[PDB]
Amino acid sequence: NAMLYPLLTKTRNTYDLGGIWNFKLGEHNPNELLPSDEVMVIPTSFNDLMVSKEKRDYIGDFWYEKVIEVPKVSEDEEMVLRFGSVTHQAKIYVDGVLVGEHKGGFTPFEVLVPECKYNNEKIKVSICANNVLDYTTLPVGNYSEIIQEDGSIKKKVRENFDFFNYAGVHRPLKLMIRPKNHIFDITITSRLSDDLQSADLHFLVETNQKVDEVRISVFDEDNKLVGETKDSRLFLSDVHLWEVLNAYLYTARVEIFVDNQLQDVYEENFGLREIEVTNGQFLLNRKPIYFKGFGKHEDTFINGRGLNEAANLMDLNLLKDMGANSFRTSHYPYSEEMMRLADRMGVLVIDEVPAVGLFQNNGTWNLMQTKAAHEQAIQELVKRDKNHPSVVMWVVANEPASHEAGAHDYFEPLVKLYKDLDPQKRPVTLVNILMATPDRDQVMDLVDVVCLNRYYGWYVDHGDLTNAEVGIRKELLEWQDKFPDKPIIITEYGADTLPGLHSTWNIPYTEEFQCDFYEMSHRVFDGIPNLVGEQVWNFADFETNLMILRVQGNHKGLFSRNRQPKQVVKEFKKRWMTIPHYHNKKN
Amino acid sequence: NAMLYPLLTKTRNTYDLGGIWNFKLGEHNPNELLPSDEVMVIPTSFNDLMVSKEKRDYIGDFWYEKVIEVPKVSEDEEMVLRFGSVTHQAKIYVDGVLVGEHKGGFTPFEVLVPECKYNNEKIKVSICANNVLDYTTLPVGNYSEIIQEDGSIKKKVRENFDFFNYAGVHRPLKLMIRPKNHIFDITITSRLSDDLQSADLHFLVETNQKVDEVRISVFDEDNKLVGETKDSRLFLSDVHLWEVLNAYLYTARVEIFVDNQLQDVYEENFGLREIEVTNGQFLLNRKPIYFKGFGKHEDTFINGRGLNEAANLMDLNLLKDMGANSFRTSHYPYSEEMMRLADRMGVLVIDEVPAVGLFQNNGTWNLMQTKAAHEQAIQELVKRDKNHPSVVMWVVANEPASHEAGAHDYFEPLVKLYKDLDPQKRPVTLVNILMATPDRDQVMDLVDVVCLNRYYGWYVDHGDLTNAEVGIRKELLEWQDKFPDKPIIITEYGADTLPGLHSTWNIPYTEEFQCDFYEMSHRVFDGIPNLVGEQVWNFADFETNLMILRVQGNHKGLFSRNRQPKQVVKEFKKRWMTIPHYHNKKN
Ligand SMILES: [Mg+2]
Ligand SMILES: [Mg+2]
Ligand SMILES: [Mg+2]
Ligand SMILES: [Mg+2]
Repeated sequence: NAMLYPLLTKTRNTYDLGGIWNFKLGEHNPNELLPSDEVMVIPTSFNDLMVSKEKRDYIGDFWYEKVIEVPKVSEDEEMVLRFGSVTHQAKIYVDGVLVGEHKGGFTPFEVLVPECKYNNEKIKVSICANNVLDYTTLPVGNYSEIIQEDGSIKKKVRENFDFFNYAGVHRPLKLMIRPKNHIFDITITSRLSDDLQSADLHFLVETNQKVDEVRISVFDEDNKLVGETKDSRLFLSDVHLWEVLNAYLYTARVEIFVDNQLQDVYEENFGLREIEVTNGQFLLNRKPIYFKGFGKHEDTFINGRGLNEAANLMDLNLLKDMGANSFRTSHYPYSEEMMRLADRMGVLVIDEVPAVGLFQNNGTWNLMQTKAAHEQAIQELVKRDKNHPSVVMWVVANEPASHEAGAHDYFEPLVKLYKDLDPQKRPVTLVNILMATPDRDQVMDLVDVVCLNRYYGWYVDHGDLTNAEVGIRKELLEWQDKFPDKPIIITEYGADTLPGLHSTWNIPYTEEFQCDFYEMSHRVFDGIPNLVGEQVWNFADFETNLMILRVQGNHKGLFSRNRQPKQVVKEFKKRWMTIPHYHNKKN
Repeated sequence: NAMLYPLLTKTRNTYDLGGIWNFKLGEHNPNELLPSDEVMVIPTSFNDLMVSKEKRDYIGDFWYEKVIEVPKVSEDEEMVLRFGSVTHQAKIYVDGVLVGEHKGGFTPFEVLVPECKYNNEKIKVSICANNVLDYTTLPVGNYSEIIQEDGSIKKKVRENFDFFNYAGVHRPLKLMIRPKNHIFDITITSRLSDDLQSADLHFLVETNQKVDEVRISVFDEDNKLVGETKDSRLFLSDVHLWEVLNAYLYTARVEIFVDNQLQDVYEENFGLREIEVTNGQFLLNRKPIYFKGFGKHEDTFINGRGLNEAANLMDLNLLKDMGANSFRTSHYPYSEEMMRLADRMGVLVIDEVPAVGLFQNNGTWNLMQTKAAHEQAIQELVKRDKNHPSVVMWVVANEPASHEAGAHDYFEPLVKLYKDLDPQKRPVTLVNILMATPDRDQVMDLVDVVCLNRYYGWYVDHGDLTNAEVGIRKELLEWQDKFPDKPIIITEYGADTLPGLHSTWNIPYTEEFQCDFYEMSHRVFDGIPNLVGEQVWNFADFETNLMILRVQGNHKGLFSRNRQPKQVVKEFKKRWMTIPHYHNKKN
């Protein structure tokens, strides 16, 4: 498939197809030439590039089209289109001919270009993207159609989630020339010695056709050979562990040979680190970890949900400076670029599928037709990210109706799928909503870590921190009592805060209240032995749809959308730099 | 004169003439009836009540007029109009007849209503206010006239000071019925015993005609008689001192008798407290005091420079809560209501005449014709405020050209005037500008306390706190060395800060930089033994005129103009509540 990150090797010619494409919101015949009347950038969200609300709110098919000159392709090579993602659905066309299709707006997929065109001068690539969401998609949307009484159908998507339905081609599109017989997947696992000084490496290299020899060379951060094998197994000594905010990455250069000549070559990075959840603790390299960080969003001005590597590094640098150590890919898999960056910077990542909105506005599980999309999402995510040492936990869903009948039957095989697919068998969790109190919830028994989204003082007991403190402490103790050996992580807690709003009277929406809210929250958290992590909502302000509770988007960010700090940022840096990354609160 | 605060006694009927007056910007004949086409409130600034810039920027004569019904006036009584102030100049008319005049917009004055009208049904009061400032007025303005080539003269005042030229009747106007033979002044002094348990009280009661007996009764805060005398002197035991943020006020009920019957009665409050400047220290009740507080302004939205008692109490409550203890009446005498409030709340007050702008945009002292206005300002201020225990120091000028030739000759008799008029002989100071470095300044030898307005890091070394810290420390040590026994007080230091502006890179105008600026400043201040006080500029944002350095007024306030706090307020409360009111930094 297309799990492997696009690389430039001697056997793989990878070209970027980013830039300006002919664009159109509406119907189009791919047998016809899309004019240049409207253009659009790849990669980016198209929404904030539209000046009018009408075109910004567009729902349905929208087209990208461009004539691309064909490079040299040899006899033993094939040519594929590798999409980082297309949001949400896509049909791919080459010279008007349907050639590929994908559903899900946050996972990569590749599409084969017909071999009969490899000697043509040019090919026309048409991308039929679609941003419709319903009860069969992840994330879940409320779809509806209304006739404008002009004879036309106007589509509308009422989001079942708290973020703007940004759409377009958000991630790099690559034109890849690769051998027909190539490496399509590489799985790297390791068993650390008792003294943590040695490691037993296992490699699973998958090819689409037979090969005579699989040679694997391992290089350290000084690019020095530390091991080589033809048997896909290798013992290492004097190893250097991948540590929190102190990353060490090895490189596995995988070469396949046929008839004593190079067939294909690929390089996959990996890190040596151990993960275990036991006795109400989260262990990294056999030491108790305290999560400090953020729930994030792929969201910036202009680009919307589009990839911005500079934004990734800026955010992660701010994360490091504050004394934080982790973040969650809420509420969808982020770019591969972000994951690889997290690997390099030693940042812990809670990896998450777009399973948000599984909640009817009871009887949620008699209406959700998301099973197929949910299974694919888990399969794609694990296959894409399993080699990332930064990935330390999987999320099966964010705030589903886990208190309703049918919830357990829905999630039991999905939790199992994570365990079966992941070669590291990392802990999986479910991000719990406030309606599902310990007594009502019927799904948390399936997961390894209890993740809670709680807003005592904002949603419940609004502006009443006194009564809020009692409520949050009361429920946290209930969770600890119901699951005595499961670690607890707060994955969302915050208060909307507009920059410039001030008061001496602890007023919600002001910068002072955000400080007060978090100060109260932390006082409670520190008294719960099983609470091993705190991730705020959100890192930065982000765009949402139109509703009365949203004051031009979500303002629960510690930073503004332009990455400028709010008053509370200074307070978090004090706390997070006092609490070490390795912090045992069992003592 | 009109030094005594208007009171309601059995011999004094005091009526408030506040409310709606017929108003007109421009020429008017007081022999004629001003129509009600335009109206204006007393008391308030008229400026922000004008919707257009033209009328708001008006310079010249503007009129208030109202027909007022005459109350009962007996044979031995007279009727006067008592203005808290009129800004800046005023001519008062009764039935079209000129009857009083005053120059100076921040001091009280009374005007006698002609006795031939006491039996009339009504009288017409006309107030010809004027807001022109020049080189003969305090504060100093740059006056100019330009012909609009329509045949008319347009006047313009270019302020020589950093605050908006708000004008109008800013303070209560009273209609006072009093005996012809009345008490027109009361001076209260006291000598504290060596054990601070007793006090020798001296009273100087002034009447305009002869009286047979002056009886003075003294009551404590429980309204209990603690002493009485006919000889204007009284010894007190078990006295209760007036303390910083712990005020104790006594009341002197003064009665004058003629032929064994009551002629007039008035009550004047006073406090028992001792002040002395010696050995680089400011002593209150013989203990080293550390000033913590603000340079302020009589400034609020809507009312402008108009009296707002609620605003006074709100500000003083904020002052008390932060751990502060003092403020300065920059740059003009404030309302009597504010002074009396400060007496009640135990807040230290640095009292200041409108001597701001004595600086040519060298040769300042060959152009300033302010001597007469300056002498009157000192006379009026001392006579009005000498009995206030809150008043602990006088200011002779704010940022004058004290480095130019002629400065010493100008200020020497003015400093002397303070010492001669004030029965308590309180310390007097001069607020020094940054251009007048210790080597250049030729006036600070005259004063008892060195007051400095310094902006290292904002005006000099803008956004360079590193080089700013060196500069401020260097000069402060020079001042301490040039005047080894004079206490130093920072009367202005701050940075413009717009609410909502944020950055991680110590950027000027942001809320973070304001914190950084003050943090650096305090580090320096704490290393200077002779520095006995810190007063920030400003307490709150305030209105100024139009110039490129002013982003809609002055934003150096710790609070916004609506009295909402900025980020730095929290930092000041921490520091000011750690440093006691009585704090000796000689140790
Ligand atoms: Mg909460
Ligand atoms: Mg703790
Ligand atoms: Mg300074
Ligand atoms: Mg100190």
